[PDB]
Amino acid sequence: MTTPEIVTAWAAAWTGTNPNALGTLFAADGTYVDHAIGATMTGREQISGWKARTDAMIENVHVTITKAYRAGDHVTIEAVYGGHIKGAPTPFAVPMATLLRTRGEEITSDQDYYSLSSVLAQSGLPADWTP
Amino acid sequence: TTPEIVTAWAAAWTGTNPNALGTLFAADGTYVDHAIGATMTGREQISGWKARTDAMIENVHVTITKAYRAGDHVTIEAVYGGHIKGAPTPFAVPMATLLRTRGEEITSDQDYYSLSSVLAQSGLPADWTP
Ligand SMILES: [Cl-]
Ligand SMILES: [Cl-]
Ligand SMILES: [Cl-]
Ligand SMILES: [Cl-]
Ligand SMILES: [Cl-]
Ligand SMILES: [Cl-]
Ligand SMILES: [Cl-]
Repeated sequence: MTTPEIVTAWAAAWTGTNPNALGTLFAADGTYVDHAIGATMTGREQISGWKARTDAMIENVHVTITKAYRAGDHVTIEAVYGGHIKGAPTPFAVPMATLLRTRGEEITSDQDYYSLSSVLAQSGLPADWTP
Repeated sequence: TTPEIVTAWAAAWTGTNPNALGTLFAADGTYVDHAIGATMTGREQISGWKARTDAMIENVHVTITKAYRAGDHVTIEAVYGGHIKGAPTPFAVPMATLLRTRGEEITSDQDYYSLSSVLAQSGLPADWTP
């Protein structure tokens, strides 16, 4: 029912145009893993850099919260991730599952899962497409 | 502490009995595999998804890394492994499974994992389909 503020902040950081708004949420040794793409970042500079890299490749990145729920230091997010890969025929929107581990307000771990096949198919890109 | 429903779900996926998976679900329960894009509703179809998976993949096994419950919601961090029949090599990948429960029954299961990692580990092309 009630969405944790950290979830709202995470979505706003991904939907905005400010890489540091994402990185600042993370611990100094915090990790970020995108399992769909297979990218791994550690620390705020690299994590803010992942928002920057994503924006460089994808226009109009936006993340909306479907629902979220906390169990102790763990937060689960069901979201929709959308955008338009620059140069691709069409945009995409897919469900995503994000698992956070937190310490107070700080994020120590973020894992993102979503269907890369669905992203590419919606986008009109080949199934084996790479940037 | 891992919920018993999580242990049961892993044992169903790791075993050789399709009905052990389906019996865990409500009559109108849903199962979505986002990596492959498959949707099933009801125990017969859900059991059938275990059968279909086993027909395509040898030694399917699911191990629990950690799991947690928030109300009627359970999150599972697991490792999903097996060997796609005919592929050069086996695979093992992390998976995130989101359950919605009612008592012991599962009303919704969503599975997420990297299909690109599955295929790459397996020695299959990136645009490989059955
Ligand atoms: Cl909730
Ligand atoms: Cl909810
Ligand atoms: Cl994924
Ligand atoms: Cl834990
Ligand atoms: Cl826990
Ligand atoms: Cl997925
Ligand atoms: Cl995927």
